Amino acid sequence: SNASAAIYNIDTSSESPDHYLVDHTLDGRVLFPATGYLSIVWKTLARALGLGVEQLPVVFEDVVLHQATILPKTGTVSLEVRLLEASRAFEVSENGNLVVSGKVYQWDDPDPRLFDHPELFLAQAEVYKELRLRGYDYGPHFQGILEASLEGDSGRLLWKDNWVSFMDTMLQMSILGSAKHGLYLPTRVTAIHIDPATHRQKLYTLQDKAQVADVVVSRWLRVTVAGGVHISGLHTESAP
Repeated sequence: SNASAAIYNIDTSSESPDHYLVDHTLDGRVLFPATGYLSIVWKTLARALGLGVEQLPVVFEDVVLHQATILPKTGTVSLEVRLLEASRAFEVSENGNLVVSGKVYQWDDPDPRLFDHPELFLAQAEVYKELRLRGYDYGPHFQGILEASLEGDSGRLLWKDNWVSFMDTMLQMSILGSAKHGLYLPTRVTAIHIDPATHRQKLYTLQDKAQVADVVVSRWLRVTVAGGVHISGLHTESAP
């Protein structure tokens, strides 16, 4: 089988292009987001195919997050992505330790219907007050929920050409309508489908020139859907 690999050096200090990750700090620890792993794996697959990420509709299956990755406040940590073609597998490691595994492959015939649904709101500040009370201290670059219903099953997400923070605000919504008390971190995701062509068509502009997308959470189907992203079967565990 063919194999491919790429190494991403993550620096969060004040002059780094990845300084925005300091706004993903949970109970005082800077944690690399689960959706940051999705992003670097997707980039590695595009790089292996000679495509841009926006040209690559993609499926993830059976994503398992084996441990959290703390980020350093100075210097760098290096995350390595390896892909194996025949099995469609990927692995992410850090200093030889396995961090994430699963399957990833191009979505050969995307179905735009996956991103549609049949057809009392909290403002942004109250949303992040609610998340703060539940234990999540997101800073401004991760405050992408612009409004959400009191039940947490619909809302609007900001789009800033950043797939990491956009998909993280989809996980934030799922947490919003939860009966769980306290801080919970992802441990696995059954499937993720991304179609950038649909994403571009789902975006719309508010009066303030902000590009946004509608988000819904289905308790019945165990899915969260926004723009061109469909997340199925999220599971989480308690953290201190």
